[PDB]
Amino acid sequence: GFKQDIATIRGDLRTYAQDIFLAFLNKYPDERRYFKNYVGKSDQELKSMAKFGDHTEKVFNLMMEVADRATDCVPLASDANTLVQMKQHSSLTTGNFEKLFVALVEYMRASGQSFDSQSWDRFGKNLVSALSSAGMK
Amino acid sequence: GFKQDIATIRGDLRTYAQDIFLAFLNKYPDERRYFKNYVGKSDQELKSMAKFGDHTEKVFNLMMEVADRATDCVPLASDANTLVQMKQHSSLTTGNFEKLFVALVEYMRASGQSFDSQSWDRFGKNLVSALSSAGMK
Ligand code: HEM
Ligand code: HEM
Ligand SMILES: Oc1ccc(I)cc1
Ligand SMILES: Oc1ccc(I)cc1
Repeated sequence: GFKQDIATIRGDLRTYAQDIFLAFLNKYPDERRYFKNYVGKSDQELKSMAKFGDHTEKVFNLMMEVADRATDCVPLASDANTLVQMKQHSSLTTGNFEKLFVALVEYMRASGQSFDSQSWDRFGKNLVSALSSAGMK
Repeated sequence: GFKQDIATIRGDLRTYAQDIFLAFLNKYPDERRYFKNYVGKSDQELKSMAKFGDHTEKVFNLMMEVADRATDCVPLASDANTLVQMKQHSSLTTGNFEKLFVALVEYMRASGQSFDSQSWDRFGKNLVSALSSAGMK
């Protein structure tokens, strides 16, 4: 289930993080406008950029912590507040997060691993609801 | 064949019981709802809970007794009845049992080991038939 999925991702985090983030960017190419220097590059080009791996790993490090601190796929209010208040997230709306979790869930469903994709969908929705409660537009 | 598979499983009953049960919960995550104590725990956390190892082994011990008492993968009517009348199974249907056997068969096929998976599938089918006759919804 969900808790074991956290351990699974953590066991091979950089690989999962890059693959999920690439799934997100490829499904939603216009989301690249939030990032510098990602446009005009193939998956393999991005994976060789030193910033790409390091930053995607940091995102998913924190995403896994938020998932881990959750109860029944409900994140902590303080974790949601952190995500809203981060300067790097100042221009974002909940829709950006919805798209990320659509891509993540689709990746899990298409994978050869036994992810509890429904729980990740629930977590994504609960996170969006928490982001809204915390004041994200 | 089937008789040897019983010997293989019995030889390391705790490991097989835990592995097959987790394969079941992973393939059918909604089934975890029946095990309120296992909700939101990692596989490793589960393995450290006395009742997880104890009760899972006891489940598979009984499964092996039913298996061994069968003739050509046809279980005894009395064994089917035991499973239906158990208080712990009061809210279950034959669908819960088919799911378990689907996961068990997939586990066997995915292992490198020479399980008689076809026989286990047939045993599952025959047991489900016997459960319905014994009154299971
Ligand atoms: C639960 C989901 C998310 C988590 C846990 C998260 C977390 C983080 C973290 C920890 C960083 C710092 C990375 C670093 O400095 O190396 C970061 C940066 C950033 N994030 Fe988020 N983030 C999430 C979702 C999103 C989404 C959906 C977007 C936009 C579609 C986004 C846009 C950005 C941007 C533009 C930066 C700074 C630029 C960059 O790192 O390349 N984040 N995020
Ligand atoms: C042939 C298949 C099965 C056998 C032989 C079997 C046998 C057993 C046994 C011996 C116990 C008592 C364990 C103990 O208290 O130590 C038990 C309990 C229980 N079983 Fe079944 N079972 C089977 C299938 C299922 C299925 C498919 C479900 C539903 C997903 C289920 C749900 C439960 C629950 C909720 C308990 C109570 C918790 C526990 O004491 O383990 N069982 N079963
Ligand atoms: O650097 C990154 C990578 C992925 C995400 I989602 C946000 C920022
Ligand atoms: O305690 C348990 C474990 C596995 C099963 I299947 C039923 C009850």
